[PDB]
Amino acid sequence: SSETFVFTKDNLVGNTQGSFTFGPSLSDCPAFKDGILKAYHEYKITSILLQFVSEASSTSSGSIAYELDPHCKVSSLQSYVNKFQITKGGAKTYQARMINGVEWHDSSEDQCRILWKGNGKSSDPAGSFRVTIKVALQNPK
Repeated sequence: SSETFVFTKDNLVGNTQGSFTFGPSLSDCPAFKDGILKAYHEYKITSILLQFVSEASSTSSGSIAYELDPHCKVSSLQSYVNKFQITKGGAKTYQARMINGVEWHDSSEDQCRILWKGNGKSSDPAGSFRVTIKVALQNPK
């Protein structure tokens, strides 16, 4: 079995900070965590598309850093290596080898985590995330 889920994180402002934990902890996608994940013994998220959609002013400033934590060992963003400029938005596709998506996981266990942290102004709308996950599932429950 193979399935795609799209979910959003909306109303980000310039200093927004947060995380997505992919697996049973993926609160932002209840259809995955409460539905599909309860029907199978094993899953693996084989790819993740992280899109930042800007709503920012042409004169806005700052960036939203994002960090892929493949083993769920990072609690809040520490690496500013990768970032989306708030005025431009951006997109990043993650392959299985980079997101712990090669091995099958028990449906009670989380696979990986994306963290973000903006350095823009809290008063200014930045935009939203649109996240697409591709999930393989097997061994029905």
